[PDB]
Amino acid sequence: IAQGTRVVFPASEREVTLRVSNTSGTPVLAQAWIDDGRQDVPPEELQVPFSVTPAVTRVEPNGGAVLRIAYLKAPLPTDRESLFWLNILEVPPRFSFRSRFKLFFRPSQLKSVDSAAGKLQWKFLEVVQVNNPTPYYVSFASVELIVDGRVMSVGKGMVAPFSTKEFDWMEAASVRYEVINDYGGRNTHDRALG
Repeated sequence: IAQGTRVVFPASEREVTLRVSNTSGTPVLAQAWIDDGRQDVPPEELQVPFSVTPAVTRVEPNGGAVLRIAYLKAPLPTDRESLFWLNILEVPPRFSFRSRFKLFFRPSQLKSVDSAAGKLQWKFLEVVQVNNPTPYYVSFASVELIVDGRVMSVGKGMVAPFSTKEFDWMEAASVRYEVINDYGGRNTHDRALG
């Protein structure tokens, strides 16, 4: 269901499409909606500047539907990505299953996402910290401390533009981390700890 692991929404566009596949042998209804990180309130009341058409869709057995995401020109930061969430709920019966994808609104002048993961700087607090001095979210599939080949896994996550993230778990450590690109692929980086 969806391929698709994230949506990049470039400021120059009025809309972007997305495929959702029904891999099973029965029709399912797919409901789609966007929120701004709050999942605990009726979506309409958040007035996020995105709509998803159609909001509810039948998806054929071994088939796929196309969802359409449209931006309503609204004041969002101009110097950094904004983060929204696409939800897809399968009401497939009938119980039902719910998916949640990152949506990155990306201002036009931001052309260097591919360089971002490599400008992160790292340091110990005990407990380690990454500083993201860039305009882009950086999503980690894995972060690891390494000492003479010994791997100590500290978790995955995401660091927001112009922010710091802390990872918790000595010594001559290096950090190795993998990040998810715009297309769901992964790239890796090693760095020393400050």
